[PDB]
Parts: sequence; C-alpha cells; structure tokens
Amino acid sequence: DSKIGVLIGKGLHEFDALKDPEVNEFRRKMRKFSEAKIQSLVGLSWIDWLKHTYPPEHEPSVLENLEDKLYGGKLVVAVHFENSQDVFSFQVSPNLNPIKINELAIQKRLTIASPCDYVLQVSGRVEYVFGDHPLIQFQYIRNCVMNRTLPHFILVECCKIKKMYEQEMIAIEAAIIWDNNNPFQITLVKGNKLNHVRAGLFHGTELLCKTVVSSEIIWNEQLEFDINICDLPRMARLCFAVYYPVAWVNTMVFDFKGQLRSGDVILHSWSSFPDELEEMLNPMGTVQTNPYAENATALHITFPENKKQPCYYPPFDKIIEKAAELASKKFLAVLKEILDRDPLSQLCENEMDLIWTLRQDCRENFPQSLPKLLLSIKWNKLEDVAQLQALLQIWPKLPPREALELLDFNYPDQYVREYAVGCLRQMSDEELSQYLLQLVQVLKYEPFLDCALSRFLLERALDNRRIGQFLFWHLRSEVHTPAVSVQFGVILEAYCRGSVGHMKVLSKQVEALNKLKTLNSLIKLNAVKLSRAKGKEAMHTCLKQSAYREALSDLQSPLNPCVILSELYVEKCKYMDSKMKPLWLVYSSRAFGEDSVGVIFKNGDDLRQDMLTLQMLRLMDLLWKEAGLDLRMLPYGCLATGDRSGLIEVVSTSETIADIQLNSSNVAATAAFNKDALLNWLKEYNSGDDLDRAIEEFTLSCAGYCVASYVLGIGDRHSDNIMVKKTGQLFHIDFGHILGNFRVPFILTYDFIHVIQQGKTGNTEKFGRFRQCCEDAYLILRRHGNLFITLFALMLTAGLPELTSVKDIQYLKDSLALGKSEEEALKQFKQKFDEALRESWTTKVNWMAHTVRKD
Ligand SMILES: C[C@H]1Cc2ccccc2N1C(=O)Cc1nc(N2CCOCC2)cc(=O)[nH]1
Repeated sequence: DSKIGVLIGKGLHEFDALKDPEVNEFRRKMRKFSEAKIQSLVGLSWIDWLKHTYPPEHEPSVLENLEDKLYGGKLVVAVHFENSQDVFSFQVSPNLNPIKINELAIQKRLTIASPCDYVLQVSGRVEYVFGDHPLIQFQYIRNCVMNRTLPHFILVECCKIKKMYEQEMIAIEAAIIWDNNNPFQITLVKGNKLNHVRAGLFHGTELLCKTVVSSEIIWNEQLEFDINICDLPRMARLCFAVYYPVAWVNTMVFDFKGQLRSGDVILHSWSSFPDELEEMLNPMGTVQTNPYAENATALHITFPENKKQPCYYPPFDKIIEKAAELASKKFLAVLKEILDRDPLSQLCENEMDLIWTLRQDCRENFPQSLPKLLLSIKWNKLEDVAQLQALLQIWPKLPPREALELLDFNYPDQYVREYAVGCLRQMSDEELSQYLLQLVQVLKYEPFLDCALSRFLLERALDNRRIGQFLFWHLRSEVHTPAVSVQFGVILEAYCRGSVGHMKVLSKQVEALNKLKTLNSLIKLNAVKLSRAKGKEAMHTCLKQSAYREALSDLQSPLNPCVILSELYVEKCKYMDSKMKPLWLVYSSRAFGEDSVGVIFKNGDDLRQDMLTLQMLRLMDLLWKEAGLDLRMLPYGCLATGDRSGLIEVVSTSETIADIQLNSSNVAATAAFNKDALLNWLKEYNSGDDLDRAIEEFTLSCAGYCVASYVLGIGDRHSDNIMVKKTGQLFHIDFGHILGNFRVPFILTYDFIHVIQQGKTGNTEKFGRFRQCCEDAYLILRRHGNLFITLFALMLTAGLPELTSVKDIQYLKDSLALGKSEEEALKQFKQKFDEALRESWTTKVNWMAHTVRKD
C-alpha cells in the first residue's frame, strides 16, 4: 500500500478520501484481476519463468544471401563469463542449437564445469537466447547477420538465475425507462462562484434535440428539452455554457451503473475555452468537474427526484427484445462513395437515411461500412438504437487499424466501444505498442473508470513487461494533472499490485529520474554564479558522489526495457547552456565493444510533441516496409516521464550539419574552407564498398525524412536540427511544433544532392532514383491516409497546443492531397519537389547563415 503510493506518484489514501462509489468499486474489481495474475505466477516453476517474462524471439523463415554474409558458412560470436573480463572469439554453425556456444566457451576456459548449468544472455540487455531451436532461427542472431554486427553473449549460471527467480517469488508469495412518455427536464438554481446559461443534449458530435437558453440575470428555472426519457441514449452528454464566455461544464445523464440521475448535483466548471465550439457549447470537452476545492466557478443543478423507484437503462436482453419486435431501387454507387470517406467527414440527413435503409446490404456486402452505419442515426429514438445494437453483435470483427476509429469522440456508446476493443484483441503486443500512445489518451475522454479499454490495457501490460513499463510512464506523466489524477492513479495502482516483481525495476527508474530532476535544478541555480568551464566540473563532481552513482547505475532504461544502463562515463557527460539546461548522459560500454548508450534528460520543456512525431515516423517506416521499401529510418526513442520532464534516446556516432560544417578536431577538410563538408565527412569514416553503402543509406533516409517533414508539417528546419550518423543515415531531431503550427513547403538542400550524386554534377541517374524514391514513399503514405487521420483524432484529448480541434488535422489532408486523385496528388508533390530543387542553394545559404550566428 505504502510502496505503491510512492511509486505511482499519488497516495492510496487520496482515493478513499474522495468517498466516491465509482472509485471504490473499480479498485475492488481490479484487485481480483491483479491477485489472479499473482496466483498464475506461483504455479510456474524453474525455466517456465523466463519462458513467460523474457521469451526468446524466433522465426522459422530463410535468409537471403546467407553464404556471403557468413564467415565461411559459420557465425562468429564473442562470449565472456559473469566475473571474467576475458572474451572468447569462436566460430559456431548456424544450424546448431545455442547449447553449442555454452560447451565451446567452457572448454576454452578449461584449457587456459557442465554446459547445461548455463544460460545465454544478450550483451547489456535483459534478453535471453535458449531452447531446442537452431541458432539461425533466433531473432537476435538474425538481426546481427542483417546489420552485419557481431553477436555478444554473457554466460549466466543457472544458480544465479535461480537466485534471481526465487527473490522475486518471495515478493509474489508475500501477497497473501422505455415506458416513460414524459419529456426530459432539469432545474437550474444557482451559480456559486460567478464573476445566462446555455444547455443542450449531445451524443458525440450529434445534437439530440433543440438547444435551450435560460433568462438573463440565482435562476430557479425549469429547462425543458425536446426529447423524452425513453428516447435518451445510455451515453448521453448534458453540456452547459455561461455567457462573453465565463465558464463551461459537461455532465453525464446516466451514471456508471446505468441509472438515470436524480437529485441535487453540484458541477465545478472550467475557465479555459477552446477556439472551436458546437452550437455555443463544448461537447468535445471532458465530463469531469474541476478538482479545485471551493475556489473555481460552480453551477448548481437539480435532476428530477420525484420518481418512486430509480429507473436504470434497459439491459442487453431488453434491447434485442425490442429490435425483434420492430423487424417481426438500390443506389450502390452513391453508398460506396460515403463508405470510402475519411473519419473527419460529416454526414447529411439525406445521406444518413440512405445508409440506414441499406443496413442489410451494408451487413451482407461491406463489413467496412460499420463506422458510417453507426453515425447513420441521430440516437434520439429508442427504435433506431435497438435495431443498430442488434446488427452490432452479428457484425464480423473489423481489422485493428480500422477498429481504432470506433474509439474517438464520434462513438461514445459502451456496446460500440466494447466491440472496438474486441477487434483490437486480435493484434499482437508488437502491434499494440505502436498505437499505445493513442490508447492512453482515449482514457482521458472515457467518462467512467470501469470500461473495456482500461481492462484490456491492464490485461496486456501485466502479461508483457515492455507494454507494462511503457503504460506505467504514459500514466505517471499525467498523474500530477488534477483533471486525470483520479483516473490515471487507479489504473497505475492496479498494474503495480498485479506486478510486484516489476516494482523493483520501476522504483530504480523513479529514483534515477528524481536525481536527474535535482541535478537539472542545481545547474539552473549555479548558472548565474559559475562559468561554463567551472560548471562542467561541478556536474562531474556531483555525478561522482555515491548517492548519484548508485541511483543512476545498474538499472533498466525507461526508453527501452531491455537495454541496461551500466556505470556512468562521467568524463563524457555534459549539459546545454540554454535556459532549461538539458542533461546529456553517456554510459560506459562492456568487455565486447561497444557503442556507448546515451540518454538526454530534458526538464521544463514539453516532449509530448516529440513523442507523437517519432511515433508517426515509426508508423511511416512500418507502412513503407509493408510495401517492400526500407528507407533506413532512425525514429529514436522519446518518453515523457513527468510534467514537462522526459527522456530522449541518443543515436550513436551522429553529428548535426552545423557540427559537420564546423570541422571537429583536425580532419582533412581542406577542399578548401571545408567545402561540401557532408560528402567529405562520410568519406573519412567510410571507404570503398562501405562508402557506396553510406551513399545508399543517405539517399534512402533523406528521401524518407523529406516526405515525412512535408506530410507531418515539420517546420523551422536548419543545420542544428538535422543529424547524420557515421553509417550514412540522415535523421531529424528537436520536433517543437506539428502540422505547420510553428503551409510548410518541401525542403531540399545542395549538401544532400552532392552526397546522392557522389560529388559529380553530371550524375543525374543517382538523383533521378532519389526523386522517384520520394514520389514512391509519398504514394504509399496516401493509401493509409485514413489511418493517419484516425491516430490524430484520438490525440485531441492529449492537451497539445498545436492539436486542439478537428481543423488542426485538415493540414494532413492537404499535404497528402486526399481531395485530389492519385494523378493530381503526385503532380502537386512534383511541383513542390521542383520548387525545392530551384531553391536548394537558397536553403544551403539560410542553413549556413544559421551556423554563422552561433557563440
Ligand atoms: C544541442 C544538443 C547537444 C546537447 C548537449 C547537452 C544536452 C543536450 C544537447 N542537445 C540536444 O538536446 C539536441 C537534441 N538531440 C537529439 N538527439 C536524439 C538522437 O540522437 C542524437 C541526439 C534530440 C533532440 O530532440 N535534441
């Protein structure tokens, strides 16, 4: 209880202090799911623990060009023991089991023990390679061959794994209505903290009945709506606005149990108003009241309590019963158009009647019609709702990508949302992690705590630690926000109770980030007193302290749950001399190599925009690979850990265009005055065949990021926000604003063109391939246009300044040219590409001028 409180960032006593039945019932119900997960873990013993927690990834497929990629048809592996620094480099056949590495390494140690009492652990990662499967089948070995990198293994004794297993097990063991013809009416009585009130009923975006306006001024007025209690839907929204805007508040007609509310209800209104409003009201806003204890604007309203027995919404059996009581020239081309429309598009009364009349044709011929079919009714009639609900169970499961649309603002109904999550159960954990950022923000829109989405997100987080660690930080970053403090807190409590063993891993992360927050605050104060040379020494002395060293070393990274952050390389650790003073942390490598694991800590700066942009870059790279196009994208890890605080993954051996132009140390740059610095920089670290691979990796990565920055609208591009890795790969950094909210044209510079053409101006064939590559990448992105719109629609409740209303997503439709045909959309892209080429030297000047006005 006390251990959970400190970890989640909210006291468990705070939930009991609220005295709310919804909060108490959710905590009770989720405890049953948490305790059942504990009981399933104690049943499993020995090797079965690793087979569930960290299973070895394997594929039975065959690899292309296997003979040339292998060292004489054999794998070369580097292996060392837990306490021994001596690495053993030897050849192992790919067809043999991982036990062959175990026996060949112990024999080398015996010359200068049984192989069965040893397990293979991936270098600097909580990943394991074991089983009666060939070595070529394993994913870590497979990736090593493709990326050319040599596989590094650490032999961990079975007794040490047993010691790790038993210690966790001790902590796990320690857990021991429709008949009512009367119209709907509410009484407006008093506005407490006021410095007329408009009322209206909504069901997503749709207006259920005509809006009601109160007399201009204490009110004591009966506001009667043009709808009956029988016709009211389950997830009906009652919106209020005081105005000229003063205060707005939203409330639910039916509670979490499904009962029609009766009696006096106090509603704490909000001060901030959005730019876009529907009928002078905000139906897009949350139904949660202002948590400010007697300080914010309060609106007192009285629900009809004159009823003898409290009436609930009809149960599932009663809904289908009414649907059966109702039941017992076709225009296909015009229906096909409506069905093919994007999620942002609105439907007309005449269009809605067409889908409703052709509901049987929609059910039998087009399963993709359901999102449009659910919006074909106004939900202001019980007959229309019951018939639609009956068609919902007999409807086949939609693909997970199309299912995500049924979770936005347009679909508030419980049964509709229960179907959507059911379709998302079909996808794997790897697929779920891609859309995990969007699903967490849907919980903010969710009116009640106990929903199908919260139950499913917890079920997957408990079964998989990679999903679990990510969900933990997604909720903990907004746990201090009063608007979602109660909602995000109970989900965090439910996960920690069901994963007592993972709490130790999460505790080390919370403790490490707290020291980072302290170190960031110390430099902010010492900035006006100490110099740059003295300030760097002050940071090194602070990190060398026993309190800082023990807290930041030997723990799993919050960005990547596998990667282990070892001892900190104090000498390479630095900080930026900017207002927010971000920290740069470099971790020491192990006995094998290796590329030093880097992590950037940023405090005071919002990283929610960076998280969304890199998630889109990951999705773009995934959709391109499905078409058979690997553009060698580098969408690095970014995770918001707290309020205006987060972490950034460092891409090893990479420098900005500005750093490449301002030659580091003493390199042969005289070309002269470091002319065409990008090509000369790549020539220094890549020679012969490797240089050709570096040019190829540059032209593919440049093409991908040029299309990505044009589509997403990533503006303010210069020499400091574009980085180049030593392997050739080009990538964008520091994503401040999105969707042209910094409109944004296609950007291309001569520095890139010089690399693609390999220095020769008459090498048009290479640039022609790059131009067609940009054109190809843009057309693949157009096919999945509806998916990109869906993902941005679910992020409207996140609280981003650039993304507030549906009008902000309109930029994405224009950039992808979804309104134009495939022919005119490419012609629009080509026009912008040719404009970027004609302004390539102008872009080169503006970026070089930016490099000049520094220090
Ligand atoms: C200006 C650089 C140098 C520096 C020194 C100390 C602390 C922070 C930073 N900097 C940054 O914070 C820039 C910066 N770098 C980023 N990178 C992520 C990919 O690997 C390379 C680094 C991502 C990002 O959003 N911003």
